[PDB]
Amino acid sequence: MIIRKYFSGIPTIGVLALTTEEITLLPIFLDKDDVNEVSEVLETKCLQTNIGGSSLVGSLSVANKYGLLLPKIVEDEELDRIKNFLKENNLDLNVEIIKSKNTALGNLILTNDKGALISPELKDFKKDIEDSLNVEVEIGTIAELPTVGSNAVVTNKGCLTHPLVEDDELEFLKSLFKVEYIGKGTANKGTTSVGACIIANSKGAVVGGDTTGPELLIIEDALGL
Repeated sequence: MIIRKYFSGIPTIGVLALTTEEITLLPIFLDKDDVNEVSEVLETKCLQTNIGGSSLVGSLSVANKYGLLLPKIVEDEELDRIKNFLKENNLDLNVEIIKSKNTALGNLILTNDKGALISPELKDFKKDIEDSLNVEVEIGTIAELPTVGSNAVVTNKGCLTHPLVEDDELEFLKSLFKVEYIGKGTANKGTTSVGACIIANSKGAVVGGDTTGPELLIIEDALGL
């Protein structure tokens, strides 16, 4: 259920990609073998696209079963490409441009299909985020850091956080995301921003290639994989 990958040599999987239970967004530079390997382990429909001209799809965007959030820099051709892919797959999402000055939506938001956590920097966008993602949204941090999407991985089944999350915050996250599995750890040989290193859903995960055996064990347990 879990594979280790580099994307054209880059171990920071979560900056470059995002997934839901149904779709995965990937950088255009990946070859077809890498795309097929990701599609098989996550059991998703994969779209290769830029966002804002960029391959940093996981840092710039967020999605769940209900909604897809894009930054204000998304380009018309990119929006067209994404909506065409959704239409082709009969996927009806709330596609929403979050017009924040900070365009790193994927770094600032952490969501599954049951709850979402957002950086306090995005407080004035809370209603837009709630209406698109169609889940309970709360404002907060992870291990004192406002880049909650960079510092945790969440799926419908489990959640992995930054290693310095305290038990009271772990209980809050477990409740917010309505998951039965949760844990804390590193990826890519000690990186604490585990959301930058891993994409996952309830069916599988892609973890950055430098992730060690002990780390993989903790990731498996935290995500229920």
